[PDB]
Amino acid sequence: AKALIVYGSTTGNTEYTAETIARELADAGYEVDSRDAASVEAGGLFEGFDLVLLGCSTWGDDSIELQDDFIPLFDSLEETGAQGRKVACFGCGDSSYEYFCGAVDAIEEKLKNLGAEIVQDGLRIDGDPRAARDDIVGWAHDVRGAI
Ligand SMILES: Cc1cc2nc3c(=O)[nH]c(=O)nc-3n(C[C@H](O)[C@H](O)[C@H](O)COP(=O)(O)O)c2cc1C
Repeated sequence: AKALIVYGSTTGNTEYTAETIARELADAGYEVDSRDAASVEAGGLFEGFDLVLLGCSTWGDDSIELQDDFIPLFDSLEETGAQGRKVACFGCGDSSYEYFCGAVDAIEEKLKNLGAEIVQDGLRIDGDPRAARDDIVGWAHDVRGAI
């Protein structure tokens, strides 16, 4: 399996999360490409992968705002080759906000409309992901077992 992990992270939390998932798929024998959203170009980005994992933190407080580097990508999602692709989403947030990881929910909804296949319910981390490392390892294992 070739897996691509694309993340948006402003304070490094979602990035730490992505690195952790990368390592677990890599340890498992997958070939893993991990890229910060700041640096990708959307056209045909998902072509050639068996699994695509998209990570993004939630901002805005009063409304949902995706992490900044991720916006350009989200906007161009239909140009990715997501139709019929196996995907799963993850993200960091804080449950004291009214839309707790709303970024995850928007990205899943859009992926569904494009015809991607969501292989597992998204990983929504509340707080410091270093305190939820077992939950992240756990999710990475359930995704592998679903493709
Ligand atoms: C000003 C502000 C607004 C935030 N707004 C939201 C929000 O609407 N929903 C949410 O779940 N988390 C929200 N969070 C918390 C971040 O998503 C959380 O800190 C996450 O760990 C940051 O991830 P990152 O470093 O990868 O960008 C906010 C944080 C700040 C400081």
